Formats: sequence, C-alpha cells, structure tokens
Amino acid sequence: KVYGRCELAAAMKRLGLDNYRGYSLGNWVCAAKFESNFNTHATNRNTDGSTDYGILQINSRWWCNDGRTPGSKNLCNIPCSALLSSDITASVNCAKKIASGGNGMNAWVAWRNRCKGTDVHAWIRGCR
Repeated sequence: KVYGRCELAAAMKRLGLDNYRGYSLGNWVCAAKFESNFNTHATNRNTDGSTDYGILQINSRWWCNDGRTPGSKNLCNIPCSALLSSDITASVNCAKKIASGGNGMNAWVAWRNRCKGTDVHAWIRGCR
C-alpha cells in the first residue's frame, strides 16, 4: 500500500502520535515521505545484511523478524512483514514504542536530515 498524505496524517492523530514525546505529527508525517514516502509496502535492504521495513523504514536486525538477518534481535518480537501492510498503524504501534528510547527522531537521521529543524505544521494545515 501507499497512503495519501492527509488521508493518512489525520490517522496519526488517531494514534495521538501528534505530541508523541512532544513530537508534532507533521514531523512524524514528514519522516513518512522521507523515510516512508508514505508507501506502506516500500522496503529498503541494506548492504548491512538487513532491510529497514514498512513505511517507518526501521531496521529488522534490531526490531522485527523475517527470519532472515544473521544475529538479529527482533525486540519487537514481531513479523517484519506485519508493518509494510496497507495499514501501518501496527508498525506505528511498534515504531511509537521504539521512540521510548532517549535518541528520539534522531534514529531517523533522515529526519534530522529533513524532519529536524523543519516546519512540521507545514503538514497540518488545510487538512482536518
């Protein structure tokens, strides 16, 4: 799947992501095109023996299982798969918990690349 920006972003609101660890959802939204381009089934394999997955584009060897990655942890104890689904909320639910770490959006430098220091409400406006 691949979700439409607004069609998708008030969905995060549903998850209250907005102000998840003080994080405005636009910042979240962003990461999705930048790290997800809002594609549910988009998944990027690394030259590090693993792929980030989902739209979230998070690394398996630390979070999910696709039974593939040598020495992977899957601390999410879940399917790497269950996330690229045309309904990301699941991955979201895991991604969200994953921010419980100190680092924050930092873990998506792509975020720090784009989403960091940027006008995140630039997403919010003109969509209910």
